[PDB]
Amino acid sequence: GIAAGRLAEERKAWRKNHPFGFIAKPSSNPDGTRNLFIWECAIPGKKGTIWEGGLYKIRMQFKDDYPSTPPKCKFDPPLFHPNVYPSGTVCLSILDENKDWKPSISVRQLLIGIQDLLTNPNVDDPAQADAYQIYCQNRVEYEKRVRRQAQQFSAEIVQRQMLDN
Repeated sequence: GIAAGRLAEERKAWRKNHPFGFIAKPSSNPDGTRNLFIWECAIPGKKGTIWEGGLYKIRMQFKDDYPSTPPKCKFDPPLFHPNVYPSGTVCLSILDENKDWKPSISVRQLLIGIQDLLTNPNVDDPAQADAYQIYCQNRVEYEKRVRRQAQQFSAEIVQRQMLDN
C-alpha cells in the first residue's frame, strides 16, 4: 500500500532522529500490532516561552490515500490557543491539501509547524473566539492562562499518562 509504505518510512526516520522532547508513535492494535494509520504524538512547549514545561498531546489520523491527503491532526485534550478550534483541530495551511500541504512533508515537519503556531499565533486565522480575543486585547491574561495550561499539562504528568496507555 502506498500509504503504509510511506508511514513505515516516516516511523523509521522519526526513530532515527527527531527533535528533543517530541513524541510521535503509531498506536497499537489490541494484540500489540502496530497501527500505522493512527499516531499518538506530543509537542513540548518551546523553551524560553510561556509554553515551556508543557507537553501537548496530539493525535494524527491518516487516510488510505496519504500522502495525497495530510493526516487529520487533533489536540486531545483541546488546547487554549487562538488557532486551535474548540474541538482540538488546528487552523494551519500545511494541513490542507487544497492550500499548502504537499505529499513530501514529513511528520517531523508537521509537528514542528504546529509547535511554531503555538508559539506564534496567526491573527488572520482565528479558530476560537475567546482565546483569540484575549490574545489580541488582554495579553497579560493570555500569558497567565497559557502558563497555567503548561502546568496543567506538565511534561511529567502527560508522559505518565502516555506510558500508562
